[PDB]
Amino acid sequence: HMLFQNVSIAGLAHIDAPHTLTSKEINERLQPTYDRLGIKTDVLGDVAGIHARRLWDQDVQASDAATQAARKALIDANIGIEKIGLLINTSVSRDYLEPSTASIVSGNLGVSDHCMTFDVANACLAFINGMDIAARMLERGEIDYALVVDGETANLVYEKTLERMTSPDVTEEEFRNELAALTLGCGAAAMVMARSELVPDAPRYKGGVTRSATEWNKLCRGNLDRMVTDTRLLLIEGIKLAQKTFVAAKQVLGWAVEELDQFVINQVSRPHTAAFVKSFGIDPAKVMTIFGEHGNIGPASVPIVLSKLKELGRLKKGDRIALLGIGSGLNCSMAEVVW
Amino acid sequence: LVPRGSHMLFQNVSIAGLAHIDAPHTLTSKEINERLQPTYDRLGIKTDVLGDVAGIHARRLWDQDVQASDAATQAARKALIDANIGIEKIGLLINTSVSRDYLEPSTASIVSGNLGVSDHCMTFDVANACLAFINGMDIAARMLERGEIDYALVVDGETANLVYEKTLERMTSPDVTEEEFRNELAALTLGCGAAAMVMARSELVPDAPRYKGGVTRSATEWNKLCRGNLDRMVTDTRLLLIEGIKLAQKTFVAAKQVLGWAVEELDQFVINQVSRPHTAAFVKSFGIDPAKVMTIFGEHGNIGPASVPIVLSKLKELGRLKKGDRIALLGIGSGLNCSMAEVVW
Repeated sequence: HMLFQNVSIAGLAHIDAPHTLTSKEINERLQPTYDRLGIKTDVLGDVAGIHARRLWDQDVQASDAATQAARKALIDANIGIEKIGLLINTSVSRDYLEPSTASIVSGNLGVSDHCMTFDVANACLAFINGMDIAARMLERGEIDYALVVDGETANLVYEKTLERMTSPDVTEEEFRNELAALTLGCGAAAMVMARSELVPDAPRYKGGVTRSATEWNKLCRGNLDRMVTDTRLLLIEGIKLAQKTFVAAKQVLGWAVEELDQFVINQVSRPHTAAFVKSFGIDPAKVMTIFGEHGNIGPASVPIVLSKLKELGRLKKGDRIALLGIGSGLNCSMAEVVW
Repeated sequence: LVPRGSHMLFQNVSIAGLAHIDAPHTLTSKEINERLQPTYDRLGIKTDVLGDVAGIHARRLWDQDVQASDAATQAARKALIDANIGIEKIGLLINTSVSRDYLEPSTASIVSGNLGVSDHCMTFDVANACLAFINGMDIAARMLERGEIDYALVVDGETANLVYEKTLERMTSPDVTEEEFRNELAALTLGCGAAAMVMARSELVPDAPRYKGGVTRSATEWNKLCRGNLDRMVTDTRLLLIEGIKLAQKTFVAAKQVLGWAVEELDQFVINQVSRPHTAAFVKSFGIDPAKVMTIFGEHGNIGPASVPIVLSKLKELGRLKKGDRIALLGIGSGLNCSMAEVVW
């Protein structure tokens, strides 16, 4: 109905974590347990389509990775830290329960005393929610520039999920609900959003829609050491929810699939992506994918994909870009960017 | 005569419903002190640091199996009754608690699923230590003002059971050091509780309190002062006090400019509930009459972000609030962050 008209994307950056763990290396470590429990499918490589993921140096915290992404994004926007009025952290990974990881990143950067900070959590949709929050403050004139940051760390989840499941007493069906933890990846991203009158040639964020099906909130449940997931059910219901969200997006954004130049989606696995593409009848050329080599980087995967698109020169002035997230909740958000 | 700007204050946003839940089991500072007494003896501690210095006589706890979502959900049902609306009217639900069931999904999604929100309802969590309920209120108010929703729930359930249990064990260790004992003591001032607020477009609830918003300042160079995980909170209460008050004084200069505030013109100050020295420092630093600052930490401890709406609900329930009262909401949270916002009853 009334879209955002003066919110721009002034800067955008991602960080690839530096250590590679391949699914071949994981599978060798788990072969005993694959054997002594009779499993013959390579679930990571063949079903999920995840061949590697990246991990940080030890003791990199979420705040550290978010800080590194933030600095890059500020250089991409060509602004100093003193112009930032809002810093929102959207990661699943968090240094503490308190304070917010946002305050830590904000302190590492040296934001001013006018800078407002807080964290948003919402599984793989939180970056888009963070963008939407920021847009609302930009539009109203509360701030000129915002940082939305997201660092994800899966190092501990790998150490405990693995070392767990390689021990003498390891059972099953457990296995199928925990191997999903072995699809997770490390990475970070950041974006600088701004009032359009400050950065007139920049991409524009128009906003979007959200629909929910919170009857299914038990399906995917993650802490520091463990993620237990029902992958089948998440997929199917996720897609039904997305179809409903797409009817809303038609109503508020004038969306039809044939007019969108890119779909930037949260990156989960080959079956999640194929089912999305097949259901909606989307040309797969419009859907870049990174999970083969990075796994599932949660809410950072959206901006990481967009930033990769930008750095490869795939995005042209006037491109209509759909940002979308299907996340645990279940929740679905779809938003537009005009490049 | 001279037209001024709104200073970015919210327009046409109201408070339609408000409620709190008190946790059921009382844990007295007398009981805690009896358990800490051999450690006190060994460290030479001769004063009642909980009851006499902090001013906390008791706090409440839930049962061990109560999650943040369960408590929030009970507060939310009460707030919806107070607003006289069904869950179907809610277009936004924000959970603001420090305590959380999981890292994902959001605790707001659990609450929402418990209450049966519709498929139009947007949900997510906000985390910002003791300021987050106000941050949630602001976020919802921006949506309400813009006309995107009619009603929002801001909810907050706090559970301190685990922190109590594990702190008391570490604090009674024969090998605990003075510095660790001092660093962890503040965790024994925490309390359990929950709150929830229904916010609405003012045209739907014409006689309801109005929420104006206000101003925020930060000092994120002090982000190490109070750090907490699921079973441990470490706090430098001396610099939190000093640097908190310094941040508050700065935020209050901004409030004078945007809200027109003067201490003499506010009917109540609703502050996050920390301890007697923090409250005495705040009141003396600003010259506030103590009668206008209701305190619940004496019997409930520090309930984090829920403290602000719990105090507001308890003022409401006591009949301390009258139409036209100018209520200052002031939060100084770990970070450091400070917000000062106005409600006109």
